[PDB]
Amino acid sequence: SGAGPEMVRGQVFDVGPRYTNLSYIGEGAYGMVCSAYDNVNKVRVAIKKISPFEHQTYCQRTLREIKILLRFRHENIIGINDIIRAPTIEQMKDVYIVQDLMETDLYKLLKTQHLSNDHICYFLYQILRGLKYIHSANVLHRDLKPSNLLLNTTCDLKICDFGLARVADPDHDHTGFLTEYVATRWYRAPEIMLNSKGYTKSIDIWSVGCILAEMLSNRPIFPGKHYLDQLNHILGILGSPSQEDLNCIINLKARNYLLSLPHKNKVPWNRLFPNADSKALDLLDKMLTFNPHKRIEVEQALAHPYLEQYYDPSDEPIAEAPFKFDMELDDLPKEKLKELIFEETARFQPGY
Ligand SMILES: CC[C@H](C)Cc1nnc2cc(-c3ccnc(Nc4ccnn4C)n3)ccn12
Repeated sequence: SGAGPEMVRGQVFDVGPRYTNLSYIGEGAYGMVCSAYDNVNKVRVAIKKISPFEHQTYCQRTLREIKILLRFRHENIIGINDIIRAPTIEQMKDVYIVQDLMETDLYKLLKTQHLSNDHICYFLYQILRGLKYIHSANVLHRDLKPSNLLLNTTCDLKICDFGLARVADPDHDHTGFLTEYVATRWYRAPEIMLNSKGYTKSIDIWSVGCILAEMLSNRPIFPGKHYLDQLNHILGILGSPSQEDLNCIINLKARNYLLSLPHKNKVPWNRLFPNADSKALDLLDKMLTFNPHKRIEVEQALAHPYLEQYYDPSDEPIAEAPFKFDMELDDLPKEKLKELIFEETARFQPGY
């Protein structure tokens, strides 16, 4: 057994001596997740190494995920057990977020399993149960997809990866102030392309719609081959937008773009999903609604007939202290965000 830090696929995981036996789970552009063993609590954990400090955007995404998840406690949202980083800011090159280990994710499960309607129904209920809490906190997740839905054999489901999440205080108009090119391509609402700085939390409902379609068929519904291809896939099934929906698009340049497209008819849902529950296809239609204002909201989605076996507002917590603009003060130099990340994580340090 080496004395130095363990290393997974070339990435040092300086998490010893409490956390050992690291195993690769997955990775992103500036981070890697491994499973590990907590020798102090005698439990299996997942550890998310983030290395963001060279770029302001990565620092913003690290700070947000930490601040939001530390302030969240909900059965359908992954919690933070512990955060590891260096004792001084000059030494801190990485941050390690420790979470309870989940057995798999929905992306992996769908590679090997055709889900029963009951499993689809229960997974969908739980996604929306957690989303209800998220939206009640004035948070947008902005990256819901199968690989961010964690699953246990008991069918417990937890949403993870809040790196793309952010607060939008509804006392302020965020139109024109939101980041473009959010979400993962196949799961992007049309307005992320057509209203790239002025979308709302209804993009999360669009993503959930895409996830439901994927549970129904084990394949992505809108597998765009590149950024501009994505809208074409969406319209290829929804059909060309109605004049009404078109005339709701405030960005003239985007409206003219849509007028310039050849007309596509709508593909009926039961043609794509001929074996699906009719109730499930109705909720899918409401979630994959082109117009973001007519698109169903999370509470109405929970109240939909498809989910009536589970819908229970008395057992569906919401945020007791919804987030406000103080959680949005991060348009700052990456050197200053590094200080804020150091301060948010000090509560896990010896001393403090
Ligand atoms: C580098 C960031 C990455 C791309 C996205 C991301 N961000 N936060 C998380 C948290 C987990 C996680 C947590 C707990 N348990 C498992 N378990 C699991 C999932 C699949 N297999 N296994 C064993 N994962 C996973 C991914 N995550």
